Amino acid sequence: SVLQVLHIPDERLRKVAKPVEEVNAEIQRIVDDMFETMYAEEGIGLAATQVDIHQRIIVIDVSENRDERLVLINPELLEKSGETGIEEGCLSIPEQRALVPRAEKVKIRALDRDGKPFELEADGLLAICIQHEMDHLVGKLFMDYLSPLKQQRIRQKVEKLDRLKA
Ligand SMILES: OCN(O)CCCc1ccccc1
Ligand code: NI
Repeated sequence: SVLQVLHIPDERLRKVAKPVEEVNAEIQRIVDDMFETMYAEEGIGLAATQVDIHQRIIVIDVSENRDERLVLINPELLEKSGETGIEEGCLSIPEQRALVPRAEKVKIRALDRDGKPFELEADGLLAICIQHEMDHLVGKLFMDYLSPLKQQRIRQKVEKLDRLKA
C-alpha cells in the first residue's frame, strides 16, 4: 500500500519515534509500504515519522537503478567524522532543496528487515541520507538548519503547492 506523506507545517513531524520492540510481520508490512511509498514519490529515503508511524524505522535506496533496498530499524550512530553538504530534498518539504551541514562519514548499527543486527560504514550520499533520515526520527527537518527567512520562504512554497494540489 502507498501511504500519505506528511508535509510541513504538520506538528506530527516533530514527534520523537520510539524504538521498534520486535521486527515481526506487522513491522515488515510497514517497511514494505514505506518502500512502495518512497518509490512512488521518487525519493531515496523515508522515515516512519513521515507517514505518521512513530517508530524507529527507515527505508533507503540510493542506487541508480532503484533496486537496492536498505532497511534501518532502531539505527544507532556509533561513529562519525568530517563534514559535508549537498542540496537535500525531502518528501515532507515537497520540491524544495537546500544544503545543510552533515558529517561526511558515519558508522551505524541497526536491525534489517528480518530483525538481524548489522553494522554499516557509509560515506558520500548514503551517509548524508542516513543522517537526514535519522533526524526525522527525532523530529528534525533539514529546513531547521536554515535561517528564519529561508525557512519562511520554504514554508510558503510548500503551502502554495499543497494549495494547488487541493
Ligand atoms: O525523508 C526523506 N525523503 O522524504 C526523500 C529524500 C531524502 C534526501 C534527498 C536528498 C539528499 C538527502 C536525503
Ligand atoms: Ni526527509
